[PDB]
Amino acid sequence: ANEGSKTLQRNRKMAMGRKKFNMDPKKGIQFLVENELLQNTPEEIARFLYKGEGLNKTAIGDYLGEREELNLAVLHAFVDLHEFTDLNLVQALRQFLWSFRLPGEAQKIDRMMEAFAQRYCLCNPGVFQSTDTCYVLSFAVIMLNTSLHNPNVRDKPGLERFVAMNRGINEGGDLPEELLRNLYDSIRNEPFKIPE
Repeated sequence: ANEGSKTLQRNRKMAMGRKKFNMDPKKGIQFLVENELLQNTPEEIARFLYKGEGLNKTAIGDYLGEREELNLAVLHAFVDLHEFTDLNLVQALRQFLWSFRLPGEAQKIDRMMEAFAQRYCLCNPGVFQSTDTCYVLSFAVIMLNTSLHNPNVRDKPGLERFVAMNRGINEGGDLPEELLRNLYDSIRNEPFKIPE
């Protein structure tokens, strides 16, 4: 009756909500929330982003990286959706970066990678003694990926160099070379793939 008719309109409005989001994230979410298609909670918005169905990955990245209190709360709920226990850093990063595309702005990326590092360290408490180590190492992996796989960059970091640039970041000590090698191999053999 009404329910069937209601479900139809809801589904189409949902689709519209998705198109609106892809144009302007905050507007999409507001349309969805106001039409009771989505609860306006950090957890439920994050789940929506995590599922990602019909969502432009650049848009998701844009939303998650905003300064606003809710966007920050969504970002933390979003990374909390990820279970990184016993994944190595590259595997964890790979999964995290599949669900969005990084925003251009430095401040936005910062908040996103900081949320990632906190979650990874929480999921793997023995591994790092600080989120700083995780953060910096995550960007070393991202740079190595880019360094390796961008034509413009003309001398590839070899394993020896990679190990070298990361000295001292493990609370004044180094990372186990074996860890650095695993990361290096992981990235060389399966490079990060831009999200589709």
